[PDB]
Amino acid sequence: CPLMVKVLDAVRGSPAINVAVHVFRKAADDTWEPFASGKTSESGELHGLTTEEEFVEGIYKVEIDTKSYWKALGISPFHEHAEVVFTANDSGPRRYTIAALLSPYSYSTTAVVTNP
Amino acid sequence: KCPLMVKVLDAVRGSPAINVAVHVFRKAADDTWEPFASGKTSESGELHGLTTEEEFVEGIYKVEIDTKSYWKALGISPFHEHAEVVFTANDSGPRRYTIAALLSPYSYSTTAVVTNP
Ligand SMILES: COc1ccccc1CO/N=C/c1ccc(C(=O)O)cc1
Ligand SMILES: COc1ccccc1CO/N=C\c1ccc(C(=O)O)cc1
Repeated sequence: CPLMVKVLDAVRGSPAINVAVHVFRKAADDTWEPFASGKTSESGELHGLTTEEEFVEGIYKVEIDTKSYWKALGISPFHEHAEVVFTANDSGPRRYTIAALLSPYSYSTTAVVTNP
Repeated sequence: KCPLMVKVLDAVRGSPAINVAVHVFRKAADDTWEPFASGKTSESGELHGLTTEEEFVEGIYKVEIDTKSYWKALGISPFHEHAEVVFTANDSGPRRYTIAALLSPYSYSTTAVVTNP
């Protein structure tokens, strides 16, 4: 599993459950092509997005649909979504975890890039 | 100018992030991202004067902060291409917006401070 997404809720102190996540890969004409998607689990995680074979070097965007998460909770949000855009690089470690910490008017994201 | 301000900080050096390029886009009727304004952060890490209250109408706006180029100029190969901030503005009338971003090579944070003039 070369790409995992983990989402936490800074208001409730919990995993962010049932958050839609869409991954795109940038195409040669500079548009964003759909690549993978899912909803976070009860642990706030989304696994199984891609395989080592398909996750080749390139520019990827992970959109986390934060507005619909906050709206379901009755909390006014600022952002439409959180976007995380990065280049995948074969010279580095083999596993990418995109972690995001969500608040109604703020988010933080970090990448944890590791080698099993 | 006051309707839209961007402030960028460097969490490695404990300093403003100076000379950072910022591009603002606005979603058009055809759902594409139309250029709206751009600039660079000052020596205080701040970018003022991007727009006016008249020009900054209701819409969906995207503030791209070109963090990758900032880090490369300091010798660091960072994770992210940019920090993007996408939001609906002025849906309940004009507001002032400060978009603050705190940068590290493999992480960023962003917060919005929204005031009613
Ligand atoms: C301040 O932390 C930030 C800031 C920005 C983005 C992410 C984080 C935290 O990442 N969390 C990781 C994590 C993993 C498992 C559990 C668990 O076992 O419940 C809890 C937490
Ligand atoms: C933990 O703080 C975060 C987290 C995310 C994004 C921004 C910040 C800080 O910016 N906020 C306020 C601020 C204002 C002026 C200065 C100054 O130039 O002295 C420094 C800080």
